[PDB]
Amino acid sequence: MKKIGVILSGCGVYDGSEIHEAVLTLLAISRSGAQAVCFAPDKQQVDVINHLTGEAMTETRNVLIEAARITRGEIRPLAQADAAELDALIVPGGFGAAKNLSNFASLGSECTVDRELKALAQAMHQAGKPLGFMCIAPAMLPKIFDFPLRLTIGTDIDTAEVLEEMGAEHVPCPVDDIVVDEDNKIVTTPAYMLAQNIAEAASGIDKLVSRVLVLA
Amino acid sequence: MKKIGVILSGCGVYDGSEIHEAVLTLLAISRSGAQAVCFAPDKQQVDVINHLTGEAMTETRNVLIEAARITRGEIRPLAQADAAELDALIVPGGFGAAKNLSNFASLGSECTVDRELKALAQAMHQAGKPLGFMCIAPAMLPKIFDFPLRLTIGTDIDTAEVLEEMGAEHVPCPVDDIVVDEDNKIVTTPAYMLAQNIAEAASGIDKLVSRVLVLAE
Repeated sequence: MKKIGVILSGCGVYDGSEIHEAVLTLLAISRSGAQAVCFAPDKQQVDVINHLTGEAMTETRNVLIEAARITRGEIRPLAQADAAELDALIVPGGFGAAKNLSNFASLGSECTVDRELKALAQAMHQAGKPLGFMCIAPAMLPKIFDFPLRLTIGTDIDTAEVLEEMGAEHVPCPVDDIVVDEDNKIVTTPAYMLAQNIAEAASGIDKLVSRVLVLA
Repeated sequence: MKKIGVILSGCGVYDGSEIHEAVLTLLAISRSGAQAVCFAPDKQQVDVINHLTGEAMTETRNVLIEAARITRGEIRPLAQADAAELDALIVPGGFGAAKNLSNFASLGSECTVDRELKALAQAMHQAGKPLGFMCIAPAMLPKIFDFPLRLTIGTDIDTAEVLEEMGAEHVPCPVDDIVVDEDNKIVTTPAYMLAQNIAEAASGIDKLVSRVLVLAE
């Protein structure tokens, strides 16, 4: 039974993990007979967004407490993740990826990544285990790995430019396909960077999870 | 495309809509070539639960603002739902169904259902449009319709008895099947009342969505 670590960043596209992407990732893992082992950093969200209006709210929420809603409570602090107990790592998207897992949303090419996440992904890569990042999550890759990688965030020219400025080789990719850095076993897919509906998002995520499991 | 109204009650199993059930419902609607039209009542949730610990929190949240998370902002107040603009209605589960869409959680067989939801369900049924309820959501049916209905919440002995006490014909049903009251076009399935994992929940939910869509066609 393969164990796939799934890293969340809250519960909702604007301040945490993209709910559809996280649930579709869990569905693909389950359908394939693998076990999803979910984590999230135990810290306060950088903000709380009203998803009906798009505006910031005057309240505070904890990343892990909120991410527990997506997993029905089956989640642990990211501090408890151990690369030796996992076969693959997948990071769904959502703005939380650029706000809580890193500060890419505010720093761009000068951002930094959550230290527990960075250490975990580096340990996974040193053991030859596959990583899967989607939507805006791939933007952290050039800050986790100090070596070039072929990746994709879809087709957005400005975002693509920022990734190239960070040293990555951006590869344009439609919503129903993936980009793989074969030598480093890193799989990326655009998901909601381009998906026009949930079925579209699911086609790319299903392909990403499948490739990650094969690599595992 | 058929317009399928999806009613949400918050964002999370313990104090709103079951997130996997709501997303799997949207996935099946979208994959089947139909259009999801989402709503939630604009009112404060009865409670806020820390899903890591299961403990009640000392904060308050709005059902609609939280349900907007599941729908990427694509949702309206339940007051704006118009039966004439919809072809079918589906209510995902989660404890929010028993707390925000009704007070089944605290009143059981003496509960009442959100007035807007009841009215919208009655209007759809009067027009011969199908309804789909899953998990604990079918517990509201005896309080929406004043005639016996064939439905299921799975196999829970206690809950089944409460439904029979409310006048329903409770039909034991596994996670991968559905129960349909054919004369009234009502489709129910257990989802997380029994699912052990998300693939199991998806199996029953896809069957319910497919039957609702056939009934709407």
